[PDB]
Amino acid sequence: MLKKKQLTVLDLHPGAGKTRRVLPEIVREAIKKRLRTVILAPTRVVAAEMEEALRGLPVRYMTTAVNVTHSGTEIVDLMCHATFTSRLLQPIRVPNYNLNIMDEAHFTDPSSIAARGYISTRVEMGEAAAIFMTATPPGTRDAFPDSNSPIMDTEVEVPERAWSSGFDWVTDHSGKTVWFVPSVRNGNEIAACLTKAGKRVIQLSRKTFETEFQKTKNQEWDFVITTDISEMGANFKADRVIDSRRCLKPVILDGERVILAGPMPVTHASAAQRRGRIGRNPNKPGDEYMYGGGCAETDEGHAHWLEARMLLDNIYLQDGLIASLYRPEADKVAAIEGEFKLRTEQRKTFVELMKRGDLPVWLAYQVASAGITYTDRRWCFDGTTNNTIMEDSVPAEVWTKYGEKRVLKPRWMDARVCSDHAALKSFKEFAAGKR
Repeated sequence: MLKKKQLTVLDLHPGAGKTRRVLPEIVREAIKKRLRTVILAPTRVVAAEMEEALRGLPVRYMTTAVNVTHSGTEIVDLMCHATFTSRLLQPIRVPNYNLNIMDEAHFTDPSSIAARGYISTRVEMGEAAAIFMTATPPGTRDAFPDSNSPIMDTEVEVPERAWSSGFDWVTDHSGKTVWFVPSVRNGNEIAACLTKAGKRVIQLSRKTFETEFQKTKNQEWDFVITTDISEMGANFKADRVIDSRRCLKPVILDGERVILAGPMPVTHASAAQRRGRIGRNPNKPGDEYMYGGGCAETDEGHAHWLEARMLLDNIYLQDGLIASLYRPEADKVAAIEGEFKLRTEQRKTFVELMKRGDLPVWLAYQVASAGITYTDRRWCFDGTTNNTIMEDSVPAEVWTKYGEKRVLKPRWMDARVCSDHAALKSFKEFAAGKR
């Protein structure tokens, strides 16, 4: 695995020990061979788990999720996928790692796709080795991979709204269920219905995941209601997964706006990862997977792969060359390598709109490429009437940095800025000049 120009897909089934058994073997070998190594975790939660698996080995944890005093002599760095890509984009020196290990390498957030593209291009160049650890590489067509113990798979209608009857199997169960929903809002309704029926529910989503995931360890619970983020190595002591088999797909319409389409079917890889939360204990056969729809290749045309190209166009590789997407995921987008390359000052704007602004990649790009500076929020208010953002059926309003109350009507509409209450609160703060 460790030789230059190799990319290995470590595709052992979910729970086979890739993270806790195989990764520390790889790391010890890498250290013996004096390979400057990076290890990429999808989340802070996974980063902390890796610390436990790697404990005693000389690894520099480039994350505040781990409280360790470094020796200063580590040649192995560990950070999150997003942090890697972020550091590549910034005017900070990222070492040219000889060995690049991505855990949970199926993650489809734009920064993860971009990190795979950059890594795989370095490997293709003859410069580096890589290991992508995942049970479900791109284009997998098997939603029902092997597991540590047998799983009971049942196709069944799964509620996506509050229910009063007709789903007794949901609440009749006496164990612990992980339930995958397509969005925060849909999870909120299911969670409220379950709470009313006397169940203890924890909700997980990207913005809440570190904090809330701890509750699964510190409190007793009957259901975890989660979005797709729990496909990225989140482990639960559960005996059932309920899977709506649905997700939202960000779609760029006419090059001009982003909508959140669907819900629509998950990919096979997603379904396999959802299912793969259970069946993990070889002493507990008969964990249940209840699934409420089929799979489809909903990553085709999905905005994250175009956003990944926007990131990769703005990462230096060598002269004017630009990193390609990892080959098996490179047709998910119709894009021209280099089309989104920005000049130095617009690039800096683009970066800051993502990092400090917390704006979606696509929307950051629209603003930066328009020649707008990071603090100029006039665009949040000068869009067409149909870009009016609504809050409880009334136009959303903020006080501008000038002190004027205005309706939020962004020049470019990206549905991710108001996908839930939290998102809209954050965007309102942005529009107001508060970050």
